[PDB]
Amino acid sequence: GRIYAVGGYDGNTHLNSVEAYDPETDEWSFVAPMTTPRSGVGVAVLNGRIYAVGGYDGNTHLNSVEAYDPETDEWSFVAPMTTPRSGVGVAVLNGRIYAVGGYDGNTHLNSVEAYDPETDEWSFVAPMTTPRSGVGVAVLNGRIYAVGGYDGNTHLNSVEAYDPETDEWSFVAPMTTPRSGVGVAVLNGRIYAVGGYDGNTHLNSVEAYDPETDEWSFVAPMTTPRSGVGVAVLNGRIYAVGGYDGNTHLNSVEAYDPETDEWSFVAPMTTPRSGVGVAVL
Repeated sequence: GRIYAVGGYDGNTHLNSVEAYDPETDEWSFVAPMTTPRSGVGVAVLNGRIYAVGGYDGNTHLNSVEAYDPETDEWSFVAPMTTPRSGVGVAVLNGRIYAVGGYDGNTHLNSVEAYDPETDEWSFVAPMTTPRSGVGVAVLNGRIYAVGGYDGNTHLNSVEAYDPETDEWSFVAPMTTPRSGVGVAVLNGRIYAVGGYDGNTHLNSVEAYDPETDEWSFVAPMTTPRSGVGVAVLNGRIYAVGGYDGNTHLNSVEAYDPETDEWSFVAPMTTPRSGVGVAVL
């Protein structure tokens, strides 16, 4: 019932600090920091633990992975991925964590690795067609969606969906606007693509995907443009956390109500964070 903002970049330093948001009180507080600073980190929740996957520590693109236990307020390393990835998208489906795309320091990646917490092992699955760093990933009705990103040459509006029964990626309908550094969340049967960068502009626009019609539509924009934004869903609202508006790394946080189609500000974090990972536990 809390939102965790993990790592990121405050405009001067890559962060290992972590803050947690309580909606009952509308306040952020620090929890235990990670061992390794990570911006462009992917964050997933599985079986009562938060996983911080990859990222960039200011000198190295990371293949290491840390797990947070809220009962002990402790981070521990688990098995590393084979390939280092910053700007990686992370999703959980059927008891596995998927690390999707990213950048390894030399190459934008279309490879995908899956983590089994019981064996503490990563293994490769089918790669996507298009390489994507700064990709947003979400899970809806048994599929993983890889949304937008940057392939090394172009900012992408294409979207691919992964079916674990067939181990295959397939394109679905593209967004209207290309977005890298996009935040993606699932709420009430729709995927929301929040913010990002289209190659010329940092975005405050938001598009919603309905898988029944295979169509994207614009919804209300946020007040502040945000690329490198973290997005999470809690108690029926979507939270857009931090990011970069084109001039400033942000500690502000906006919440979206789909019934009113409105964004409103909530309490800001203490530390500005772009390239931040966000998850709900």
